[PDB]
Amino acid sequence: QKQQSERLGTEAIPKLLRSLSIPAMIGMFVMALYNVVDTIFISYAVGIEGVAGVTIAFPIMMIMMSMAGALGIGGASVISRRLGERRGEEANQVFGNILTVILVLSVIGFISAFTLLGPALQLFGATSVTQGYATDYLFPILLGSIFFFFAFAANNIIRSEGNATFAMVTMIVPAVLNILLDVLFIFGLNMGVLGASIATVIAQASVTGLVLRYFLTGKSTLSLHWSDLRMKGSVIKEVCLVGLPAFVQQSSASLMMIAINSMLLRFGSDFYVGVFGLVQRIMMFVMMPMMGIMQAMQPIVGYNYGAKQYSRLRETVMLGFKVATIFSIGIFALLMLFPEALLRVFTADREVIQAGVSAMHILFCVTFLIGAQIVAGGLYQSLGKPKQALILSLSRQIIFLIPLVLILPHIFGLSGVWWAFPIADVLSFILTVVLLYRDRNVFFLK
Repeated sequence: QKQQSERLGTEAIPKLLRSLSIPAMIGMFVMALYNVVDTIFISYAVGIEGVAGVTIAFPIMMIMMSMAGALGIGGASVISRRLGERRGEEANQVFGNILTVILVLSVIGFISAFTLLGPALQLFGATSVTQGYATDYLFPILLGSIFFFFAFAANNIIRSEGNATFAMVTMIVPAVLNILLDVLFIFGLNMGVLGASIATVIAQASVTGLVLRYFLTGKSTLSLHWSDLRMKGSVIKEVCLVGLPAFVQQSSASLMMIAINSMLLRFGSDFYVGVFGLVQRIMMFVMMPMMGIMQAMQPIVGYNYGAKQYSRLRETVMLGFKVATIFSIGIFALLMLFPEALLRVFTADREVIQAGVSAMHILFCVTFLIGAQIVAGGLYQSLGKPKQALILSLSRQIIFLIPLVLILPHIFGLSGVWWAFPIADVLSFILTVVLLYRDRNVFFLK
């Protein structure tokens, strides 16, 4: 029991989504800019040798943020399941008792900087150039670590409460900084990668500075305490309980995309890694749309399960599906008519716009099914029962995907690239259909 500060808690619900989504949408977008407008730099004061540095580096960046993401999400879906179900101070408790595990790790990485950095970095496709570059990238970022985690903690708790707005600002603002701050070093000076990393730390510094305000200074939205508040919860088990699938879901891809990257270092030393690199930020970018609609119900479907207005969550959960679906067909469409024009950033051969878009064609007559197949994922996760999402993730990500790339590539072709995806997802979907008539309880409405 606390003071439910302004935000909402008001059940104004399908503008609770309206208003909630767009914030994510926005900075989610913005910061995706930073990529672009930053890497396009790293593709200058350095060439492509380091554009690859970055990209090898990457999944090690993700190896951390996943753990903290868990710990983040956990927080959210705890702190939502405990603000309708109004344990208003269990909240206060959690928050800090996460900051623990964080500042625990914040150091595991400060350690691992001065440790497992190189060991693992060289441990696949180490190109002497790129080696040094990705080292030069990863070192600072870990120094380093703290600002980083706390700030994904922050941005996830504060959604988990309600500030999608102050969110924006946790994004918008590295972003703006992390351009001008790059230009500062990267081109402006000449500290390239070596210096883009120490930019993107001074980024994540000058936010944390600020989230401290939206947690201490006129502590905003909700329960937030700071001298002894946290020690080491018995809740730790409650958060890892949650995040359990949450961090699976990254270490699912992340850990498998070390592979596809390091195996695409054995053929294409760099030329091809900078096009892994690229072909991502169009998936994720044109994922956002969905991603962001997701993070709206992160916590909406949060204070209403709780002990609150069950009648008004199906309203979300239905709506939530509903929207996603129109942006399912959405992305899908424009994914399949403009697959030229986006293969005009890829302008090379007339066989590059051939099997280079033979893939980008009926690879994605799945997309339109993905809407729910990923909405599903939030509403086993906002409702801290991440045991069926767990079951659900390792379906989508591994147990059906590799077994089917494997069952195709044990000779079947660069079709074992095709069928291995469009068909994988569908079972994830059909399964995710079942996962819901499994509970005529999320949607006990239609």
